[PDB]
Amino acid sequence: SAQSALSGLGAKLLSGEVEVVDCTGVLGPNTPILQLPPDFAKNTPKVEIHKISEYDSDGPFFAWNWMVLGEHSGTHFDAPHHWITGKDYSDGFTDTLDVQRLIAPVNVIDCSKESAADPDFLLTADLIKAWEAEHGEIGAGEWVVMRTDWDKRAGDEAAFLNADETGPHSPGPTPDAIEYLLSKKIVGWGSQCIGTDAGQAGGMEPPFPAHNLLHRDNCFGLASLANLDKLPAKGAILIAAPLKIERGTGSPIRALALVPK
Amino acid sequence: SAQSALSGLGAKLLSGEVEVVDCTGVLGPNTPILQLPPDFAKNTPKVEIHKISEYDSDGPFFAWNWMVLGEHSGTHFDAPHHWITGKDYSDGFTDTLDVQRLIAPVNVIDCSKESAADPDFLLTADLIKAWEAEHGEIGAGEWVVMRTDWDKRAGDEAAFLNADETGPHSPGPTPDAIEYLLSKKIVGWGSQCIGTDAGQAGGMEPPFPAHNLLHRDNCFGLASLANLDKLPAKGAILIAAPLKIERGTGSPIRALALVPK
Ligand SMILES: [Ca+2]
Ligand SMILES: [Mn+2]
Ligand SMILES: [Mn+2]
Ligand code: NA
Ligand code: NA
Ligand code: NA
Repeated sequence: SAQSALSGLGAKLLSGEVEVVDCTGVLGPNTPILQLPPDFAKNTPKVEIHKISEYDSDGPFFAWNWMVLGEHSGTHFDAPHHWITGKDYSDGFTDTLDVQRLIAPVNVIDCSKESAADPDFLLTADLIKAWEAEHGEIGAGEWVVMRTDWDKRAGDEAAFLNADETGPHSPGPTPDAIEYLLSKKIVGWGSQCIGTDAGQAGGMEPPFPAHNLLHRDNCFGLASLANLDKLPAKGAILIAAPLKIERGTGSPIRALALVPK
Repeated sequence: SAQSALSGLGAKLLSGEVEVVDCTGVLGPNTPILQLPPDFAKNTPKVEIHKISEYDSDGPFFAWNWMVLGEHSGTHFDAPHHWITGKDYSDGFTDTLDVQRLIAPVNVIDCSKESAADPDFLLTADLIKAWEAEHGEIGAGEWVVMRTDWDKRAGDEAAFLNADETGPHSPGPTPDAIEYLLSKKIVGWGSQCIGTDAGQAGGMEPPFPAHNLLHRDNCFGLASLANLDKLPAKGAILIAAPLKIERGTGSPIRALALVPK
C-alpha cells in the first residue's frame, strides 16, 4: 500500500529511524565558484548577500536579505538545457522538467582514497562495474554520485579548484564511465567538485563528457555535494530539486538524503 | 526496518505508486513579490534573470544565467531569524536549522470555498478543531498548510496581492489559530498567498501573528505554495527545504510533496 509506505516514512522521520542528511555546502560569498578561461567564456558571478533590514529603521520587526546569485553556485543542479547537447528538450529546463524523477535511490561510489592519492583521479566503466559487483547493479532512474571528500576543500576556494599552470585538477569520470551509466538509464550523476566533470575535462573527448553526455540524454548533474561520507554505498534516497527558475538552466539546491539510523 | 521502508519508497517512486507533486510556482521576473508601506519598510527586490551565455561567443557549448534574488521570493521558506521574536535562536538560520525537521507529514486544510467568497477569510482555532474532528488530530512535528487555491492568481501580481485603499486582502490565520497549532508542536505553517499572514495582519493583535508567533517558537513558515488542490487532507509527506544561505533568514524553495496514487 502506497499510503502505509508514506505513513511509515512519516513516523520513522519523526522518530529518527530514518535520518535526514544535509548534503549541501554553505551558500555565501566564500562559496567556491567555477573559474573559466576568460578568452573562452564569461564567468558566473561570485555570490553576494545584501541586507535589506535587521530589526531596524529599514524594517522594524524583521530581518531579510537579497542576493546576486548565479544558477550554478554552490551545491547545485544541472538541467539538460545547460548544455548544447540538451538544448532541444522542452522539458530540459528547471520549470518544465519532470519532478517525479528528482527523488530516487542513490549509489554512492567511494573514490576518496584514490582522490587523495591523485587529484586527477578518473572513475572508469571498469571501476563502476567492479563497484556494481561488490554492492549491486546500478538501476534505472537511480542517482549515481562520486564521493571524493572534495568538500574538505570547500573552506578555501583556491584549494577547492586546485589549479596550476595547466588548469584545474580535481577528480571526475571518463567518457566511457558516463556512457555506461546512461546505458543503465540513470536519472543523473553528481560530484563534490565544482562541476560534474574532472578539472582536466576540457582536454577530453568530448570536452566535458559528463555535461555533454548527461544532457544529451535529458539527464541531470549535481555539483558541490557535501557530506557524501555520511551516506552508505547503497540504500539511501537522494532528494535533489532545483528552484523552479523560468527557463532555468540550473539552480542552487538543498540536496537532502534519507538514510537508515 | 528503516531500510526496507526506504527501498519500498524508492520502488514506489519508480513505479509511480507514490506520486511526487510540485507545490512550487514559477520563479521569474513576473513572480508576485510582497509590497510593504514605503514609510514603514524597504521592499525586497523583484526577481531579475540575466543571461550569461546561450551557446554563443560568451559561452560556446552552454547556456546559463545569474539572478537578482530576494530570500523571500515566490514559493519560499521563513527561518525563525526572519522575525524579531526569533532573533536569538542560534539554529534560527537557513544554514543552522535542523534538516531532520524539514520533511514531515502535511495537513492540508481546504479553505478554498470560503476564500473565494471572502478574500479576507480567516481560519480560526475552532475551524481547525472541527477539521481535526473530521480528518484526524494534527501531530507534533507536522506541517500545516492552508489551501485557498490562491495560486490561480499567480499570473497577475495585482490580483495576487489583491490590494485596495485599505491594503492587501488575502486569507490567513487568526492569532488563536497559530497559538493553537503551536500547542500541537507543529513544525510550521504554510500558505498559498504572498506570506503566511492574511493581507490584513498589520491590524491584528499581535501584528502578523503567523510571522510573530511561529518564529517566537523556533518554527517555520512557507508562502506562495502552489497546487495544494492536488494534495489530500491527510497522508502526504511535504518536503520544503531552504537553500543553505549563510545566516539566511529565508529562501526560495522547490516545495515537493509525496502523495499515494
Ligand atoms: Ca588539459
Ligand atoms: Mn553547473
Ligand atoms: Mn517570507
Ligand atoms: Na510590522
Ligand atoms: Na535591489
Ligand atoms: Na566548453
